[PDB]
Amino acid sequence: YVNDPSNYQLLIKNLLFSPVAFNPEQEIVYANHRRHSYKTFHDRVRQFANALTKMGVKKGDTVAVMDYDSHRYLECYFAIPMIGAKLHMINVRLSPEQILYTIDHAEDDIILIHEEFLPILDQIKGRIDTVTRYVVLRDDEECEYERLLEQESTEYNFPDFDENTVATTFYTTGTTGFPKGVFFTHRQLVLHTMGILSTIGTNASQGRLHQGDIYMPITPMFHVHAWGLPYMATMLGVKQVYPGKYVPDVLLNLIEQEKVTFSHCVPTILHLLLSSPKSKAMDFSGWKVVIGGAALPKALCKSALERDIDVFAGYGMSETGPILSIVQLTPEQLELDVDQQAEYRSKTGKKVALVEAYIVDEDMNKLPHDGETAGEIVVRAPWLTPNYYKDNKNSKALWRGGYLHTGDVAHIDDEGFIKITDRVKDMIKISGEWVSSLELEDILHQHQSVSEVAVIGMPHNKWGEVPLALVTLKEDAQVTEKELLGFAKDFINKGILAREALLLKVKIVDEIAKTSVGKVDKKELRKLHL
Amino acid sequence: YVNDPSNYQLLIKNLLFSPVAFNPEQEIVYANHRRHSYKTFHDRVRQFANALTKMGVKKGDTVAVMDYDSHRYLECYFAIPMIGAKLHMINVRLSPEQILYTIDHAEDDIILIHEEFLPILDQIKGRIDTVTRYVVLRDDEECEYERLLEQESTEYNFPDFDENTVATTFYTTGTTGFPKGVFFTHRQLVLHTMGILSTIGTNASQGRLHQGDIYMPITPMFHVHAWGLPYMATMLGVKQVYPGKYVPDVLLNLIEQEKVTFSHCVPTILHLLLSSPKSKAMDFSGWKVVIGGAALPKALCKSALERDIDVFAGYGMSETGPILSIVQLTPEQLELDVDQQAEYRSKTGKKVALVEAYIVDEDMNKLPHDGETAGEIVVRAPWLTPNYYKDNKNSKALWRGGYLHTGDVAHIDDEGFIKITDRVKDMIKISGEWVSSLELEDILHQHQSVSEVAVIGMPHNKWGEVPLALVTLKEDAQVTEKELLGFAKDFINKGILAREALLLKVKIVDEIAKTSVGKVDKKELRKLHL
Amino acid sequence: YVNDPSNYQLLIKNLLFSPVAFNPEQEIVYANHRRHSYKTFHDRVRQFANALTKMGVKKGDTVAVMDYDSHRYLECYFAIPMIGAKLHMINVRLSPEQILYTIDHAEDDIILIHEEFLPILDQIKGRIDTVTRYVVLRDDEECEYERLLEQESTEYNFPDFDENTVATTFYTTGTTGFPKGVFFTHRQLVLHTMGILSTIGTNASQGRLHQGDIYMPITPMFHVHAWGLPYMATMLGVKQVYPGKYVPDVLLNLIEQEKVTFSHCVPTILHLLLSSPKSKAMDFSGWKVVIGGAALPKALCKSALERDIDVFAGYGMSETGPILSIVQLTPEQLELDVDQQAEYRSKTGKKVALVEAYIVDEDMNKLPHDGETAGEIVVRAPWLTPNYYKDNKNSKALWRGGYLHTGDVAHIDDEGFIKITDRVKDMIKISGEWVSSLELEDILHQHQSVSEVAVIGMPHNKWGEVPLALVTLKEDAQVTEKELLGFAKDFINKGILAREALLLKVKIVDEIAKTSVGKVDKKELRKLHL
Ligand SMILES: CCCCCCCCCC(=O)OP(=O)(O)OC[C@H]1O[C@@H](n2cnc3c(N)ncnc32)[C@H](O)[C@@H]1O
Ligand SMILES: CCCCCCCCCC(=O)OP(=O)(O)OC[C@H]1O[C@@H](n2cnc3c(N)ncnc32)[C@H](O)[C@@H]1O
Ligand SMILES: [C][C][C][C][C][C][C][C][C]/C([O])=O/P([O])(=O)O[C][C]1O[C](N2[C]=NC3=C2N=[C]N=C3[N])[C]([O])[C]1[O]
Ligand SMILES: [Mg+2]
Ligand SMILES: [Mg+2]
Ligand SMILES: [Mg+2]
Repeated sequence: YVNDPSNYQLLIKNLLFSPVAFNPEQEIVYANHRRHSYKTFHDRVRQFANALTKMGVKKGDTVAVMDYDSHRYLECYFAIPMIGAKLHMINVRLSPEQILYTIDHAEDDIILIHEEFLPILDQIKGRIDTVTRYVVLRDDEECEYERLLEQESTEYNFPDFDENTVATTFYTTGTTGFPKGVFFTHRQLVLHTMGILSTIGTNASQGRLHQGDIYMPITPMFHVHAWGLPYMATMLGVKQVYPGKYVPDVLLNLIEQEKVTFSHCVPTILHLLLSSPKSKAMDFSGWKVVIGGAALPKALCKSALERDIDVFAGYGMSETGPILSIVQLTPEQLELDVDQQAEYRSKTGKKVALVEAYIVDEDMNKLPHDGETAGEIVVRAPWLTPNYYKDNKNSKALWRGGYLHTGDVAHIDDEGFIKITDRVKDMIKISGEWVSSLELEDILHQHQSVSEVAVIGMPHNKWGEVPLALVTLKEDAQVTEKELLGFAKDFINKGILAREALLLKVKIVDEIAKTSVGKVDKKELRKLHL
Repeated sequence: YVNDPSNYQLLIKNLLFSPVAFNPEQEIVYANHRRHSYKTFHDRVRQFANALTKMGVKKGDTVAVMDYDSHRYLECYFAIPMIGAKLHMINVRLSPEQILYTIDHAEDDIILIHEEFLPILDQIKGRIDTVTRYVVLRDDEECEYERLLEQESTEYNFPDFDENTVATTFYTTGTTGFPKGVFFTHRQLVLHTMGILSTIGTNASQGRLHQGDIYMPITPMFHVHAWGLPYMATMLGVKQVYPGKYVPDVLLNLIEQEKVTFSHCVPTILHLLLSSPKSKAMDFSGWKVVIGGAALPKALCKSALERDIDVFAGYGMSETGPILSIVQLTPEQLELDVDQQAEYRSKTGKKVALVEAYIVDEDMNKLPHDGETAGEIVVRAPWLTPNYYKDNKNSKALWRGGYLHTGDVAHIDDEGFIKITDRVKDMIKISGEWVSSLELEDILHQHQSVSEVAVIGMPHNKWGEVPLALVTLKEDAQVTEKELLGFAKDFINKGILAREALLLKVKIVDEIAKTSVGKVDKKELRKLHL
Repeated sequence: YVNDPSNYQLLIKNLLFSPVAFNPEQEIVYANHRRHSYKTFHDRVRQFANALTKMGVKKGDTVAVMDYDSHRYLECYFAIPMIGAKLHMINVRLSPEQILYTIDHAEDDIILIHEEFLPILDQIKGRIDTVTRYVVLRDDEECEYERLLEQESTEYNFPDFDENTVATTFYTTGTTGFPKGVFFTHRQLVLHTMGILSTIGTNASQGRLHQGDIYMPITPMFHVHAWGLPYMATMLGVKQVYPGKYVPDVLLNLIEQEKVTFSHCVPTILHLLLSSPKSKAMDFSGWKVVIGGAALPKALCKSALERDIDVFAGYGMSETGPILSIVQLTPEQLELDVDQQAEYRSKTGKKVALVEAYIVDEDMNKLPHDGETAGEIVVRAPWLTPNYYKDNKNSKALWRGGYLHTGDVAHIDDEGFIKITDRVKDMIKISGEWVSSLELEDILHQHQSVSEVAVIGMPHNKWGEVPLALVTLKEDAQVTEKELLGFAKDFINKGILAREALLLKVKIVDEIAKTSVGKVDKKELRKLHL
């Protein structure tokens, strides 16, 4: 590489060795297994770089990781990109066939796999044929990664290369039939860290990530760089606690004993943490959690606020860095009551620094920013994937019209708060009046004996589409279609006709098909009804 | 320009239209003359862009500004770069000959000059011959800039171009004989804003610039983008107060009545503000000021702290963005007494995010980071000027060894605090024991009747250099050389011989030569002694 | 495209419109469904080109075909490449998951699928998301392809483009875990036709494909361009008979009534044809069949020769055009008895024109051409795939050492006859004496009650590998391990020890795992034993 010293390159090694703050005695904690200082963390990063160089990993190679949230994962976030290699984060929650597909598609040279994921590997090990070495990670002294690090020196000269070198890659499930690989460069990750650290932390009092915080991720580190927050916490030089495999009791004990103040997780994990018996006696006053990946229920947000938790929502996807918007409350909004604060904190959020967010129709006409007009979110940001890896048509559809298409339908109010209604694929085309399936699912989710609602929508001769609803019920507490229709009626707002009782046609279904991740697979549900 | 939508360009228009926060009703205040909202600010930026397009200003053209800190200056920080033109900030405090040299060297097409600077223009107007139009700025309704803006619409489509397009340029005096022009691109300014906003604001409690702050610059806006802070305040959407021509009473009244919480100025301006009679009855508890451009005296810092001012130091130069290091205090350091806090806050500061700072010798050997070992600061950062404009040899000397040479001699302690001792050109070469002139000047500055000290140093046969000192005295309170030598003796530490009484050879001088900026011109002083 | 008229491009349109011979009244026969002349064939090719242009198919697009051997398939061999599009031949015998993987990987825009394959499509239709239109092919008047052709004119101006434009693509199963896509350009297909037509046809009397022949493929047209023979037959302007879905009675009736003289099929199809009851009364004197895809048994060749069939073997793979070698007999060899002629005709064959064939070791040392020294066949030819589509490491392994690695172990005698022993992956590493698994399988296949033999080989402490054998037996005619060992003993030649009775360790297995194609999947068999 022709390195011009005056031509600065935005590299992850600048995130590590030129941080906002660096305390060499600040601790990196891996649950109850390991503790070491930031100086030891840098030494281990250099040792891992030396080991990767010894293992034959060159610039441009792909190193795959199948591990829980640990210090090893963080050492992989830095070391693997910082030597010019591509870090492939494998979603361990995918099916073994999907994991095999991602491994073959990315063509990983080295796989760092935790010993608990060995049963997954054994199902697909014979069909990989592209990985030259497997390193088995363990939470004890017999870890192969630790032994590899021990043989290496703590000195390494990390190279200078183009900031557009691909640093991380991972595959999102979506609805494409096969996982789609998105990739991010060193420049994109550095800009993501800078922009979000300029967005949060510069807030007045609420929702700050600052140098005095103690960081504990509860979002898997294979899930879009764990929302890019491990890089941010390292850049701030804060104390980082890594819980490993998620157990609610272990998570709560780590929060209590390590004085964790900043965390991030999906709403289900927050619900599990708040519903745990031992969380009742815990002090949550100093704990801040940001909820992303799914819509934060207002009831869950209110319950968290009643525990003095600074809970606020965020939004992003695998293609977008991920962070696109974070809920930031003005001091006037912080003076509101608990219900209004829960309403504001459950929003999709205001767009973060350097992000252009618009809601558009099918023709990309940039719908007006009212609190009721819903359209597809299209974004421009410094940390968007340019395309899907080794894909053309899906890549073209992703960036149609010069904007990245999120596939999410939302309305943005006058003050800039986004509120996601549902997905684009879930739109119910009742003539010209498109309605969201999620609002009807939420309406039906308040029934006396309802368990799960999944509104599909199937073609209709007159209205084009009518919202067919699937409802699962409590055991032995059977509810008929007519009772559900009566309950759904008389609610606020409706489509085209009265309260849509003639179109809802609810059907009781034994089970709802779900993807490997856990979201409802409406594509499979359409097979059973149309 | 071939604009690839997925290839994001770091542009100032993204700073303006994609901020961290944007309150359309937030006010931009120009002292007691004008107030308007952020929406009006954006409308005026677009109107100014339209006017510049009408005036024939194309991409690559240079527009010069000779104005005080005003809303017009901010509208120039955005509009002029955001249309692809180069913003030339003219140092109005330079001599008219130097200003003429800078205007001719930069080849400005349009000059926006305040009516108070017209006497300066009239001395050099006949020798410019390169400016096609002069726009006279006034603080009333007869301002030509306001009339030009009034004729234009509030709609403009700002172009997309390479992020490496030069956005701002200005000339530093230095010691080169002629002013040297440094320039910064859109990418460099955006990265400066992002990095410093990640550095300050993410601090725990002390020295924060956050979205709830009220911003008032007391650093001239032609001085290295006013330290880049107007961009940062606009990016945060905070209330901005612009004082115009600096008057201590006006500044204090603006601080009191506009509830200013964040400011920045040179130490002399802070001393003037604290020494003003009306500052005694003012409440300074909520006011944060960062002191740059010169070393902050410990006594001044202590006096500011005794007024409950969150005062801390920063460091930079025209070539470096400018911000390279800012004093950030850990919570342990905030618990110290007033004297220790003043000692820590008066440091040069810890290097800011994405900045590599090293102290090196004449051979660039990266001296160890002890609290006593002094060397020249060499820096790498995303916001450094690549060279001097239309210069080769000085540009080569600036980036010698692959690092930007600051010309400042400093020691960096173990925890990362930089402490500038003096300039490289001011080094006294007493054999192998180089000593700083500023420490001797400070020692002699505590005399009973001393007024100003300027240690030069002239060649010596035995020791190579010996610290010749020039001392100015109080009127009619004459002090001889021997008395000054006796006072300077018996102080802590010395060079090569006892207390350097045989080498100091103090001489009483009527006046000390100073540059147009106001700093001591030791080059002229050398003419009178060697 | 910058078409220089003097710079001739080797295009398939030159194969069609500049043939060796062109009789406009020569017939193209699709079994008992359709008959039309060569003039009608050209008109239908131009109509199909017009329809594809109307359907939005541009140069570089991929059109997939799921059809039996028909006139429609041939019209696809010409029309789709001749307009600059890529013809994707889908192996309809693969599993639906593999077919879906190939469709997604190739990113087909249009799929021409026979109505009999609609059940396969319905299993994977929801997960394709990349195909814009499906054309359903039928053997009657309601065929969508025929209706599309009827709407178009018979005039088309086929473009001139680079001869290196990719014309055809298809996916081979192999042992890579996922199907690997190979592709061939217009130049490669034209050169394949020219070279093989120079190889066969220029033979003196035996094994000729000449202008007086009548052609009927019994090799699927998705299997490596049906061995490139449809192009050759079209280039010769011979009468072509296409049987559609393979039925032995239909095939024999077509051979008898259409006077078919040249055919090609796998050995299993030839065995089925010869074992059919109605083949006994048929006259096979004028019928020539070339057997490829698998080793031709000597017994089957002798049985075919006893029916006066000019049967000879050929060799190739999906990566190599496919044709690499064809059995061509000298007039002296044609005078030999039936047994010697069967021995010669069952060979892998002599390398065809413009093909470099070598047998090499693991270090690529070009083993000598003796009739006993076995090594891996590595080839250079004008019609080899340069790499696997969207693959790097498998592509690198394919062309390791500057030669295409066939993966087949063979010995080449002094006169140039190749004889494949087994695959490279099937090599038994008994110390330095590697032995072929297929020879042991053939030895054990002569047992009194044996049905299927699959020698795997599992690691051994002393000899590295020992030939573990799996044997399936006739129903209720159980045979023990010791009896099989006794039968296998006393045969000609052996490895390292006596007759390898101490290492064979035969095990009786209920069933042998097989791939979707039908070959033995020794990778799955290794899972059950090591
Ligand atoms: C938020 C933090 C703001 C602090 C940045 C201040 C930048 C000031 C740039 C400036 O004055 O530039 P010039 O080229 O005119 O002068 C550069 C020289 O000024 C001296 N300097 C600057 N800051 C200093 C501190 N904090 N202490 C001691 N000396 C300082 C240096 O000689 C520099 O080379
Ligand atoms: C006019 C002459 C026509 C003969 C060409 C036949 C080409 C068949 C291509 C094929 O079957 O390809 P695949 O990738 O599916 O399989 C390739 C592997 O098949 C085995 N093979 C092919 N021909 C063989 C003969 N004649 N004898 C023994 N084995 C054969 C090889 O393992 C090959 O790698
Ligand atoms: C700090 C801040 C943080 C936040 C961020 C988060 C991110 C996440 C990502 C994910 O999850 O991804 P994927 O897997 O691809 O997915 C995507 C999707 O999801 C959803 N979401 C998200 N987020 C949210 C949602 N919803 C609602 N709400 C919210 N917040 C959508 O659909 C997308 O697309
Ligand atoms: Mg996604
Ligand atoms: Mg300077
Ligand atoms: Mg093959």
